[PDB]
Amino acid sequence: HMRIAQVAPLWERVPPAYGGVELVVSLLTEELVKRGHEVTLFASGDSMTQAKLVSTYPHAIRLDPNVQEYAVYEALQLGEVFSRANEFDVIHSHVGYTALPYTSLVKTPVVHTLHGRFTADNERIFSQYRNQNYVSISHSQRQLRELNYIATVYNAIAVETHHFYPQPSDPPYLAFLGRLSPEKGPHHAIEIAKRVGIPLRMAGKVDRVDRDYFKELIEPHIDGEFIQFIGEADHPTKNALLGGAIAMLFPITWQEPFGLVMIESMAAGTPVVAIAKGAAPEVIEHGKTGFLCHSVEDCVAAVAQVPQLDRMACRDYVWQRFSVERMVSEYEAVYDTVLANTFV
Amino acid sequence: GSHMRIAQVAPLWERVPPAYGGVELVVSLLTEELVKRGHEVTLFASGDSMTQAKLVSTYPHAIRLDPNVQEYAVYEALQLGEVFSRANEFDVIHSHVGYTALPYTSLVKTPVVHTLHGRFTADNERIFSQYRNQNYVSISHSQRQLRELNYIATVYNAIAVETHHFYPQPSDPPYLAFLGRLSPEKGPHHAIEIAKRVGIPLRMAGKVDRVDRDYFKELIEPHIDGEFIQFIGEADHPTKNALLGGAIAMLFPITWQEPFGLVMIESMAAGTPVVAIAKGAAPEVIEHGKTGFLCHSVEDCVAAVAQVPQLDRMACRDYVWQRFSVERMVSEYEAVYDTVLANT
Ligand SMILES: O=c1ccn([C@@H]2O[C@H](COP(=O)(O)OP(=O)(O)O)[C@@H](O)[C@H]2O)c(=O)[nH]1
Ligand SMILES: O=c1ccn([C@@H]2O[C@H](COP(=O)(O)OP(=O)(O)O)[C@@H](O)[C@H]2O)c(=O)[nH]1
Ligand SMILES: OC[C@H]1O[C@](CO)(O[C@H]2O[C@H](CO)[C@@H](O)[C@H](O)[C@H]2O)[C@@H](O)[C@@H]1O
Ligand SMILES: OC[C@H]1O[C@](CO)(O[C@H]2O[C@H](CO)[C@@H](O)[C@H](O)[C@H]2O)[C@@H](O)[C@@H]1O
Repeated sequence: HMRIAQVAPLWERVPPAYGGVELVVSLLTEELVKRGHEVTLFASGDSMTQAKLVSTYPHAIRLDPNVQEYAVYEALQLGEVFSRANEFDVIHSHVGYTALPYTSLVKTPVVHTLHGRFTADNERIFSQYRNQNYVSISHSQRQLRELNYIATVYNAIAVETHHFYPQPSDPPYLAFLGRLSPEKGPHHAIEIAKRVGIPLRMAGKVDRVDRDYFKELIEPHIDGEFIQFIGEADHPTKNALLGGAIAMLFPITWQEPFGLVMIESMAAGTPVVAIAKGAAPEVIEHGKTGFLCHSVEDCVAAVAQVPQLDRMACRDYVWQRFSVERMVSEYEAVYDTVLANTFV
Repeated sequence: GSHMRIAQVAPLWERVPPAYGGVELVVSLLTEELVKRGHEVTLFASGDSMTQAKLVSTYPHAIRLDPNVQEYAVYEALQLGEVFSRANEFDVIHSHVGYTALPYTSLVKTPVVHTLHGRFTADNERIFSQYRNQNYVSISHSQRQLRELNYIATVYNAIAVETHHFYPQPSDPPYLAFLGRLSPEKGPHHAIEIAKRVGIPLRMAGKVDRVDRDYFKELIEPHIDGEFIQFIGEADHPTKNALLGGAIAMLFPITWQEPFGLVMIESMAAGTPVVAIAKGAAPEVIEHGKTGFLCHSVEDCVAAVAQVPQLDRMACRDYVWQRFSVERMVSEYEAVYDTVLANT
C-alpha cells in the first residue's frame, strides 16, 4: 500500500544465469506488487517484471560487446531515481555505496540493502553516512557496527522452482557453483575432489581480473573426464548439477556476505560443505544441513560424512529461514520502521 | 560583480602536479589566478595539493600513485557528496570531473559550469544528451562532437610560459622528443618509425598504466634497449622542459580525437616546433609552416622534419603567449561565470 522503488544493478537481468542481487530484487519485487503495493522497478529493459519498468538501457551491461563505460548508466539510473524522489514513499537501493551522496539531497527516505564486503576503501564512504538506513543480509556482514543497521534480512530463493533430488546420481560426483574468482576458492575444490577420489563438476563465469588466476590454477587442472567446466549455467542446469552431486563444495577464502549458492544447493536437497567464513555458520546447520569445516583437510573428512545426512531435511530447512514469505514480509516491516522513525 | 565564490572540483588521480598532470594543471593555474584576483575559491582536490584557496581534501594523496586504493569510484562519490552538500555556500560550481556530476546538478539550485576534458565515446554520448540543457565549456572547437548540447563557450587551455626556460638552439647532438602517456590513442609507436626514416634518435618520456601495459611490452619495449632510444619515463617540470627545449622538433603523432593536448603548447613554450598528425584539435593549436606542421601520414612527417630547422624557434614561444596565456584563460572563465549568473 506504498510507493516503493527498487533500484537494481544494471550488470544483469531481473537473471537467466549469473546474478545474485538481481534474483533477490526479483523475488522481492515480484511479490511486493502481488501484495497490493505500488512498485516501480529500476533495472534493465530486458527485465520481465510485473511493475512499472523504468530503465536506462535495454540490455545487460555484462553480456554486451557494445558497452564500455558502465559508470555512465550507473549515474543515468540514479539521475532518474532521485529526480522522481517525490513520487515514492520509500526507495530501496541495491546499487551499493553509489547512492549515499544522493540520499543527503532529497526528502524521501532511502533504504540501502548491503550486498558486498566492506574493504579498507569503501569503509570511508560508509563512515561519512553512518546514520543512514542500512539493511544487512547477515549478522556476520555487520562489521562496522558504527553504522545505523535497521535490521537483518536473510536472502531467500523460490524453493518451489528448485526441483528436489533425493538420491544422487549413481556414479557420484562433487559440485561447485559460482564465479571462478579467488573469493570462492575453486582451487581448493579441485584438490578436495582429488584427495577423495570423486570427480568434480564445476560451473560458473570467468570475467576479467579473474583471467590471470583462472588460466594459471584452474585451467591447467581441467580434463572433462575427472574435472568438467560448463562455463556459466542457467537455472535448469544448476538445479540438476547440484541435485545429482553428493555435496556442494563451497571453500571460500573471502568474507562471504551471504551465499545464495548455498541455499540454492540445499533446496535441490544437497548439503553444503563450506569453510566457516563470513555467513557460512549463519546458513549451514552443522551436522544436519552440511559441515562447517575450518581447513581443506576438514572438507575431505567431511565428504565421507555427507551420505549419512538427510537430503530431504535440507529442503525443509530452506523453507524455514530462507523463504520469500519470510524475506518480503520482513522488508514490509523495515519500510514502516524507516517511515515511522523520520522526524524528531 | 567581481567578488564571486568559485567552487573548483578537480580530479583525484593526480595532485593539483609533479609530472604527469593534464586536467590537474589547468585547474592549478585557474585556481592560483582567481585567488590572486580576489575571488573566494574553494578547491576540492587531494590533500597534498598546494593552493591558497580553502581546499577540501577527501584523500591526502594522488590515487594513481598511492597503491593502497583499489577502487577510485569510492572517493568519487565522497568528493561529489561534499561539493553539492555545500552548494548553497557557493555562487557557481566549476566541475572538471566529467559526466559523474551531471545528475548532481539537477538536484540543487547552484548553477554548475562543466568543463569537458574527454572525448564523446559511444557511451557518454547517452548521458551528455540527457543533461543537454546545462552549462558546458569546451576546450577546443574540434572537441564539440554532439553539437546539439548547450556549450557556454570554448576556452582553450593555457600554461604558465614564464616557468618554462627558453632554449634557443638545442643540443648539438640532435634528437627528437615524445611527451604524453604511452597509449595507442596518442600514438607512441608512430614516433619511432619516423625516428628510423629520419635517422635521428628519439628521446621519450611518458606514463604507462593498466589496460595499456600489454601495448607497452609489445610494440614499444623491443625498441628502447639502446642509446638510440633513451626512455626515462615520466619526467617532472625541470626535466621535461630540457627534453623539449633540447629537441629539434617534438613528435606528436596522434591517432585519436584529441580534445587539446597540453604537451603541444609546452613544447612551443621552450621554443620547439611540433609535427602532429592532422586529427582532433591539432590545427587549432599548431600553425602550419610557422610553429610546426600538420601531416596526413607518416612519410609526410619525415619530409616535415627536413623542413624544421627553417622554422622560427623564438616565434614558437611568443605564439603561446598570444592565445595560450593564463591571463587569457582565467579571463574567459571569469567571463563565463557572468554568463551563467545572469541567466538565473
Ligand atoms: O552457473 C551459474 C553460476 C552462478 N549462478 C547464479 O549466480 C548467483 C551467485 O550466488 P552467490 O550470491 O552465492 O555468489 P556471489 O553473489 O558472491 O557472486 C547464484 O544465485 C546463482 O543462481 C547461476 O545461476 N549459474
Ligand atoms: O612525462 C610526462 C608526460 C606528461 N606530462 C604532463 O601531462 C600533460 C599532458 O596532458 P595531455 O592533455 O596532453 O594528456 P591527457 O590529459 O589527454 O591525458 C602535460 O601538461 C605534461 O606536462 C608530464 O609532465 N610528463
Ligand atoms: O566482488 C565484485 C563482484 O560484484 C559483482 C558486481 O559487479 O558481481 C556481482 O554480481 C551480482 C550483481 O551484479 C551479484 O551476484 C553479486 O552482487 C555479485 O556477484 C562483480 O563486480 C564482481 O564479480
Ligand atoms: O575519470 C577517470 C578517467 O581516468 C582514466 C582512468 O582510466 O584515465 C585518465 O586519467 C587522466 C586524468 O587526468 C586523463 O587525463 C587521461 O585521459 C586518462 O589517462 C580514464 O579511463 C577515465 O575516463
